[PDB]
Amino acid sequence: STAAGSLVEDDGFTWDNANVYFLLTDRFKNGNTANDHSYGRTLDKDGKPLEGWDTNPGTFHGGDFAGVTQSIEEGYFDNLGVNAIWISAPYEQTHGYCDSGKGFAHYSYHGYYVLDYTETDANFGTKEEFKTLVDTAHEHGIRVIMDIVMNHTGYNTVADMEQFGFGTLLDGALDFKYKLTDVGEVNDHIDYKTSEEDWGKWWSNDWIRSGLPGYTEGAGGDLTMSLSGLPDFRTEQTKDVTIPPILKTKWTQEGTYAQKLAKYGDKNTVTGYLSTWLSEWVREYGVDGFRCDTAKHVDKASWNQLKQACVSALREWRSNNKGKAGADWKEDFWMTGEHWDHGVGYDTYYSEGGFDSMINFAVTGGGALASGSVANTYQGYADKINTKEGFNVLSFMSSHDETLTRGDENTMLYNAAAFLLLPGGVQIFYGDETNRPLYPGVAFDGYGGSGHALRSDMNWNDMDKTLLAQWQKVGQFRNKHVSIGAGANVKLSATSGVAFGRTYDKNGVTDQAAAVIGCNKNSSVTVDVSTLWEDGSYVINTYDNSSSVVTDGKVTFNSGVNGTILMENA
Repeated sequence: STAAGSLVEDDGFTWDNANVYFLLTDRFKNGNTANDHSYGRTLDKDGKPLEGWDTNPGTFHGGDFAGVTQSIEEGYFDNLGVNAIWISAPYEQTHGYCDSGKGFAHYSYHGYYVLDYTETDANFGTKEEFKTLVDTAHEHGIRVIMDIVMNHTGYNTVADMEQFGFGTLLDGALDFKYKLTDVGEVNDHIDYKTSEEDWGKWWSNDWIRSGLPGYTEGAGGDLTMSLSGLPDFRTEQTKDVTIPPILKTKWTQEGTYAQKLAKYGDKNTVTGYLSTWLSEWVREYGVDGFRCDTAKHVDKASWNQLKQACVSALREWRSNNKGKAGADWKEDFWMTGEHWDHGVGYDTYYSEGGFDSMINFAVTGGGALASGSVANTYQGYADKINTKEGFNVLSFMSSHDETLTRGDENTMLYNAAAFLLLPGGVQIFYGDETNRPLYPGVAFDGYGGSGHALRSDMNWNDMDKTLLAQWQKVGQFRNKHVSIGAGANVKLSATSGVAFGRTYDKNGVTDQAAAVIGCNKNSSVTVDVSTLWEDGSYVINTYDNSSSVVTDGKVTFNSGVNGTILMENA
């Protein structure tokens, strides 16, 4: 089998050691200022950008594939040792905005609110720039995790419902398109009820379960609930359907309609289409994996097909593009589910769902990383995850929905080490490396809320170079050492703080690595690594490239300014 996380790829990547830079594309660099224009988003009635457009915390600041590309070209990620980029979904989002309720326009900047799995969002860019991006990413060896949604559609928005004539826009809806702030009224202009035919032009009842007229809601919680009021794809359903009415409309405003049908055909299951269209991105550009949003909320059987489709598609793409960047990769199409508050433990997502990975919430807020506990946290995870194939997690301590962890320089320094050293994958949410603050503005909204507090603009002006160094040094260390995610934890004895080792021995991966966290500064740590390393082994403390041979099991590194020691085998 080639199930994602069952070999090490030629370049040393494995989904067991995923270091996933989750970036909201809008919030990274606006690398092409023309994109801000796309679909008339940020502009007024004259086509001039609205005054606050780049500051309003839910408008598109304009971050784009090109500026992500520039970030890659700059090697920002490469300095962090990131090996997967989880972009906000690249397919064409909902053009307009929904009411954030915190008063500002929530423009879909985050890339969940799908409009068309076949097209790119012109604010992120063309397919060519996307092709360029994924080629750039694959050129850098960064896996593009596409952050797809198969659960739910985007919300309907004025700009779409204008452009595609679906649903009902009431009078003055359009003017809201020209507003950044005090836009909670916006939905009062969108009529979710009066006609099944206007909404009939949106997806279809055979495609959506929702409160929309027709569109019958799903039976109950989890696999059939409209999470956050997002309309939910009837991926449960084996019924054959057409292309959705909105996409009859869209593709006929364009010309490609007839080409597409000749590619998809008129009849499939919703899963089979969504398989088809989503796996087309895999079929066309070779996207490496999906973070499945809300995996808890649609049928694991339907999630099962999708992987096999995207498995099938990536095989095709890898057949077409032979010698393209990433045509030769071998791990099957990796799929991770955001089961909310998932711990560590083998469950049917890895079997019914065919998921390779689940997002592990137990690390949120660093509570598991407190020096009074983190010793055992690394044991509890490595035993569970790194012993069961097809079993993995993606640990995170900040996210677009949960928390954004801030405190004393030492706590950021400390949690930076204590966090990224976790077994399994880790999610570097953007700007944690930089001390990116919460946005000055409407009060905090994490813990599974809209997380706008967490999604402030990337503070490129003010990068906390010292904290950056920490996340760079630790992140590069993690990236090089697959055992950090994939290896069995051995607890180690140290003079101060906490220490551990890890071994990994599968698929020839044959890797082992250690660390010490929070050791008292500028001082000889004397940590017993005898369980990893025989006493002639050299650690290199990759925090500063200092070297200290083991002695009677101990190594005697200077703990340096931040008391963090990143102890690879030389």
